[PDB]
Amino acid sequence: HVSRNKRGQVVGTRGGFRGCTVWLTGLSGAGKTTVSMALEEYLVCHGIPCYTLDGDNIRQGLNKNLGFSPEDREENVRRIAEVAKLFADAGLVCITSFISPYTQDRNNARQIHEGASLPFFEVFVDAPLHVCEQRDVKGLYKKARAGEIKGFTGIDSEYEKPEAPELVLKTDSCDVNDCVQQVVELLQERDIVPVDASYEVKELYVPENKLHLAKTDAETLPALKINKVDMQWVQVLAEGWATPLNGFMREREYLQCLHFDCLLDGGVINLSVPIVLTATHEDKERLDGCTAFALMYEGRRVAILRNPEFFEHRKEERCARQWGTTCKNHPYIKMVMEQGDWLIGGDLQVLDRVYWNDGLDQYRLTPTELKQKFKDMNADAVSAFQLRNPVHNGHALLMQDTHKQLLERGYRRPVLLLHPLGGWTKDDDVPLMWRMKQHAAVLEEGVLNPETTVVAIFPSPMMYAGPTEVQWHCRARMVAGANFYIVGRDPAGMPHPETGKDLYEPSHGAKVLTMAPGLITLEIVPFRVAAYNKKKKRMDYYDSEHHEDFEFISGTRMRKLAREGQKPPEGFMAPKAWTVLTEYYKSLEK
Amino acid sequence: HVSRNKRGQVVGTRGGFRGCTVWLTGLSGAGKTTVSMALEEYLVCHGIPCYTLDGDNIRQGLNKNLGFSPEDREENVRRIAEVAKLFADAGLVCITSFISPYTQDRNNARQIHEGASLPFFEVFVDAPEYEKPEAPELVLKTDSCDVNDCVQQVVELLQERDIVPVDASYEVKELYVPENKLHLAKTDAETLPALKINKVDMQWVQVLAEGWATPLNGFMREREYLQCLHFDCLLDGGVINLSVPIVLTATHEDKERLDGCTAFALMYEGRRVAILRNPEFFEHRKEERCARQWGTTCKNHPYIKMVMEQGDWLIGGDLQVLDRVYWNDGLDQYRLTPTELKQKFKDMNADAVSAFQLRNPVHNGHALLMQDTHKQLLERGYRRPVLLLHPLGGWTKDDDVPLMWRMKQHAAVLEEGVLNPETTVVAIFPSPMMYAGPTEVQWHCRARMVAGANFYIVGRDPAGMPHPETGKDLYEPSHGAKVLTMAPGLITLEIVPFRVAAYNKKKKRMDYYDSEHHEDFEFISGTRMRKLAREGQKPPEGFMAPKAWTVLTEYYKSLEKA
Ligand SMILES: Nc1ncnc2c1ncn2[C@@H]1O[C@H](COP(=O)(O)OP(=O)(O)O)[C@@H](O)[C@H]1O
Ligand SMILES: Nc1ncnc2c1ncn2[C@@H]1O[C@H](COP(=O)(O)OS(=O)(=O)O)[C@@H](O)[C@H]1O
Ligand SMILES: Nc1ncnc2c1ncn2[C@@H]1O[C@H](COP(=O)(O)OS(=O)(=O)O)[C@@H](O)[C@H]1O
Ligand SMILES: Nc1ncnc2c1ncn2[C@@H]1O[C@H](COP(=O)(O)OS(=O)(=O)O)[C@@H](O)[C@H]1O
Repeated sequence: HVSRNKRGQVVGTRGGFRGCTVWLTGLSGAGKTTVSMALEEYLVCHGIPCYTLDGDNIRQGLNKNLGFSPEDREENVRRIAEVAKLFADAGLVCITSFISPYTQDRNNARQIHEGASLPFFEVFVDAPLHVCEQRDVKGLYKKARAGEIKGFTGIDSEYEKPEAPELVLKTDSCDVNDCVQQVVELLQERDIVPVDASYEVKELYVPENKLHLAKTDAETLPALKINKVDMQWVQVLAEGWATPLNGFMREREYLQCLHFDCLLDGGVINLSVPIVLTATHEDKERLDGCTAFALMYEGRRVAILRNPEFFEHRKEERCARQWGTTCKNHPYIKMVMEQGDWLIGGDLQVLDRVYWNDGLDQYRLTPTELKQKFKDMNADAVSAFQLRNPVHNGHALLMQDTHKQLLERGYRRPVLLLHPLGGWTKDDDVPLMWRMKQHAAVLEEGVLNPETTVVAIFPSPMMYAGPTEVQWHCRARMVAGANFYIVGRDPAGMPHPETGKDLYEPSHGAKVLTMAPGLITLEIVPFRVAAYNKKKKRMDYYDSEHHEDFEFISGTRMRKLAREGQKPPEGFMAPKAWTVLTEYYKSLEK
Repeated sequence: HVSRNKRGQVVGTRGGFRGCTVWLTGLSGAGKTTVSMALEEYLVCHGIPCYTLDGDNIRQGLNKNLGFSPEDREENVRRIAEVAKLFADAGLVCITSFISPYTQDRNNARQIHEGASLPFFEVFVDAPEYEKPEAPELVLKTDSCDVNDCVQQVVELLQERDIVPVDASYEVKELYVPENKLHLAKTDAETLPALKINKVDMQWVQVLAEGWATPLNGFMREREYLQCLHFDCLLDGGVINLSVPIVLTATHEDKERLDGCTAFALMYEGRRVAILRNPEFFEHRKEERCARQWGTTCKNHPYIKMVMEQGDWLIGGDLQVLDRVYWNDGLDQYRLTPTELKQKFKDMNADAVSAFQLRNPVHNGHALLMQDTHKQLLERGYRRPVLLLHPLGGWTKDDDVPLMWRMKQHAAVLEEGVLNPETTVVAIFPSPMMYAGPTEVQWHCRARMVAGANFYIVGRDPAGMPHPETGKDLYEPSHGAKVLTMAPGLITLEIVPFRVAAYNKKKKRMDYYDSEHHEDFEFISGTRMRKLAREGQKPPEGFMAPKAWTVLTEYYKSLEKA
C-alpha cells in the first residue's frame, strides 16, 4: 500500500499530504450546504482537491436505505464518518454537510479519524432555530409545523449543540465570505491550506511596546557597522516596500531574484533587485556562528538581524545580471565593487523608527501611511509617478494625461502619487532637498493640482538599472497602493560611462514592465517620449516627421541656460520651478 | 457543486478528468492483492491519484455491521460500489479488490457508475459458485504471467479509454515542413532572397527544427528575447523555462537588404535549408545580452567571443525548416529528435527516463551519478528506468574532446558495463554549448523535458568553465543545481541534484567527497588526464573504464602528431 506522504506528492499541485475532514453540523437551513459549496470552490480555485459529502450524494446512494429514525441517523453519520475517513486517507479535504444532531455520533466520527491519525474539524454552523425557520430554504419547517414530517430536528427531535467545536459560524451575524474566511483561516492554522506569499504590507519595525525591550536586547549582541546606503535599504525593509521579505535576502532569495526577477517560494512575487547586506571576510568570520547581531548606524543600534546566513557576493556576476554591464564606472556598480565579498541574510527586526531629521521626514511616508492618506482623500484610483529628476512639463504631461485617461474611464477621485526617490543618488543628480523645493513649485503653480496629489519621498537607493530597476520602482508603488504606474522612455536608465550611448534601450523598460510576472494588481500606463514642441509652444509627444519642431532640453542644457542667465522656452518648466533650479545651479557653480 | 472538469484540473499534477473505478473480481486473493498494489504503485509513480478499497479498509469500517448472510453480502458489495462511485466522481482512479462473485452484484456496481457517466472497468483476475464475468474489459491470468505484465495490461486499457495519458510529456513542436509539403517549399524557397548562415547558426536551426525549443515558432522575436533574458522563461500563454536566446543575427547590410521582405531563405553551404517568415529586426545589444546570459562580458569567453563578432541586428520570425538536417560525418545515427527519443523510450518500455547531459568523457564519477539515480528510481517503484546518455554535439570550445572521440569513449564505457547498454539510450543533443553555467543548465534541462525525460541529473558546476581571465570557476559550483532545483517552468520533470564526486584513494573508487576526509580524495581534471596520457600513465584504478581510457590515449596521441 502506498504511504500518505507519497499520495500527498501526487494529489494536486501543491505538495504535502493534507487529507482531513471538515465536519459541518447544525439545524436544517443554518447554512451548511452554503458554506460547503463555497469552501469547496475556494479549495479548488486554490489547487486543493476536496470532495463534499452531502445529502445529494450520500442519502440518495450509499444511504438510500436509511431514514431519520434515530438509530438510522446514527447509522447515517457512521457510514458518512467512515467514508470521510477514506477520503481523508486518500489525501482529499473531505467536507461533510449533515445535520448530525447527536453529540455522541459526531464524537464517534471524530475518534474514527483521530484514531487513524487524520485531522477532524467540527464546524458548528450555528443559527437560531427561529432564523432557520425564517429562511425555510426548502419548505421543510412549515411542512413539519403542519405535521407531515417526523421528529424534524429543532421542532419534534433534539439537536445537541457541540460542546467544544473547532469553530462556530454564527450565520445570522456574518456573511458567507465571513464563514469561508473563518474556516479557511482554521485550515491555514492547522497546515492543511498553505499561506501563499502576499503583497500585504509587512513592516519589519518592532512594535512600540516591544521597542525598549528590543533595544536592551540589542545592546547585548555583537554588532556590525553599516553605512548610509545600507541604512536606507534598512529603511526600505522596515517600512514594507520589499514585502514579503523578512530581512535582507538569504541565498535562495538572492539567486531567485537575480535569475528570475521574482521570489518564488509560496507564489510568484516580483522582486528584481537584490536587497542585501554585505560584509568583509573579517566581519564574516567574526559573526558567523552567532544567532543574532545588531546593526549599528552612527553609533546607534538600529536593528537586529537574527538567524543570519552568509553566502558569497559574486560581484562581477551580480553586477552583470542586475545591470546588464559590469562597467566599473557605473556609479552604483562602483559601490558594489567596493563592498565585501560575503552577503548576509536573515530576519531583520528594526528598532527605532527611521527619521533623517533633515527637514524632509514629513514627506517620508510609509506604505501604510500612504494607503491611509489615499483612504482619507477617498481616492478611487491611485496613479504613481516615480522620478529622480526636477519635474519639467514633459513629465507633467505624462501625469496629466494619465489623470485624463482615469477620468475618461470613470474614476471620479484619481489621486497622483508624486513619488520622488530620496535614497542614494549619483553625484551629478539634483539633490533631493532641491528637487523637493522644485516640485513644491510645480505644484504651487498648479501644473499639477495640490488637492489631488500626494507628494512623498520613496526611500530606496537608486540603482540606475534600467529595465531591471523599473520593476522594482513599480512593485514598491504597488505595495503602497497604486493602481496605475506611469512609465515613459528609458526609465531608470543613464548613459553608459565608457561609450556614452544609452545603457539600455529606451523602450525596454516599458516592454519589460508590461509583461513582468507578479505585477497583477496594477496597470502599466506607458508613454512615448515627450519634448518641447517649438511650433505649439508646449511639451508634446515626439513624432518622426517633425524631428525639427522638437527641442530636447538636457540636464546639461539647463545648467547652461541658468548659468548664461537665460530661461528654457516657455512651457518647458513652471517658471517658479525653474527659479528654484537657477537657485540650485547657482550654488552648484562653486 | 464544482464540476468534474474543474475538480479534474486540480486533482493531479497532470490534469484532465480521469475519475473511474478499476473493479477487480475473482477468487485469487494474491492475484487481486498483487495487481491492485502494483496498479496503485504504478499510478502513483505516474502522477495519477488513486485509492484502493479492499478488505483491510472496508471490512472493519464501513462494512463492519455486515456478516455473511446472502443479504449482508449483497449489501457489502453495494456499499463498496457506491463508495467507489464517490472516488471516481472525485477524480480518483478507485481500485476495488473484492472477490465479488456474482454477476447481479458486479452488473449493479457497473450501473451505479455508467449511470453517473463514470467509466467502470471490470477486471477478471482469473486463476484456476463464483460467476465468471461474460464481458469483462480485461482478463488477467495471474497464475500464468507476472504482476508487472498484468499491471501493464491494465495500464494499456486505461490508456485506451483515456484515463492514463499515452504520453504526458510536454508536446513537441517541430518546425520542419511535413514531408508532403517539402518539394513545394523547396521551390518556394528558391524564389526568395537568401541569407547565408554559418555552422553554429545551422546547429541552432536544428535545435529549432526538431522541437527542443518548444514552443517557439522560430528564431526569437523581441518580446521572447526580453522574456528569456529578464525572466528565464517564456510567459505568453503559460510559463515555460527558456533561459538562453535562440536568435539569428544579421549585419546592418543584411538587415537593410532584407527588412521589408515577408520571407527569406536561409542558406547553409549553397543549400536553402529554411524559410524565415514575417521577420522582425531588433537590436542585438551585445554587451547587455552577454552580461545577462553569462553573468560576465569577458571578451575571451569562447561563445561570448563569437557573439561579439556577429551583427548588431537580430531577426525573429516563423521558421520553416526544409530538408532534414543530417551531418554525414558518421554520427547521424545518434542524432535523435525528441520525437524519435520518445518512441525509443516507448519501444524499450521505459517507465522512467533519467537524462544525463554532458560535454566531456564519462568518468566513473559521472557514472556514479547515473548509477545512483538509477537506484533511487528502482526504490521509488519504477521498474524499467532508462538512462538517456545525451552528449552535446553542437559547437564546443577549442580544447574540448571532439564529439567523435567522445562518442567512441562513451561506447567503451558501455562495452565495459559501467553503464548497461540494454537500459541506456545514447544520443547526441544538437545544441551549441554556451558555457553559461546556471543560466545554461536550465536550457540543458528544459530541452530534455521536451524529449520526455522525467528526471534530470545535475551535479557540480554544470555548464561551467574557468574564467578565462582568472582561471577561477566562472560560476559558483553549487549554483547550477540550486538554481535548477528552484527554477520555474520545468514542472514535468524532477531535478535530481548531486554533490561532487571524486576518486577515493582508500576505497579505490569514485565516491561523493567529504570535508573531513579531504586527503582520501583525488580530483583528476581533463588537464590532469592529458598530462597523464602524455607521460604514458593511466589514472587510478576505478576512475575510468580501461577501454575508455585507451580511447582517450588515442585521442591525446592524435593531438601530439598534429
Ligand atoms: N453566513 C451565512 N452562511 C451560510 N448561509 C447563510 C449565511 N447567511 C445567510 N445565509 C443563508 O441561509 C441559508 C442556509 O441554507 P442551507 O445552506 O442550504 O442550510 P443547511 O445546509 O444547513 O440545510 C441560505 O439560503 C443562505 O444563503
Ligand atoms: N426527520 C427529519 N429531521 C431532519 N431532517 C429531515 C427529516 N426528514 C427528512 N429530512 C431532510 O433530510 C435532509 C438530510 O438530513 P441529514 O443531514 O442526513 O440528517 S442527519 O441528522 O441524519 O445528519 C435535510 O434537509 C432534512 O430536512
Ligand atoms: N521626456 C520624457 N518623455 C517621456 N517619459 C519620460 C521623459 N523623461 C523621463 N521620462 C519618464 O519619466 C519618469 C521619470 O524620469 P526620471 O525621473 O528621469 O528617471 S527614472 O530613474 O525615474 O525614470 C520615468 O517613467 C521615465 O521613463
Ligand atoms: N565530479 C563531478 N561530480 C558531480 N558532478 C559532476 C562532476 N563532474 C561533472 N559533474 C556533473 O556532470 C554533468 C556533466 O558535466 P560535464 O560533461 O563536465 O559538463 S556540462 O557542461 O555538460 O555540465 C553535469 O551535471 C555536471 O554538473
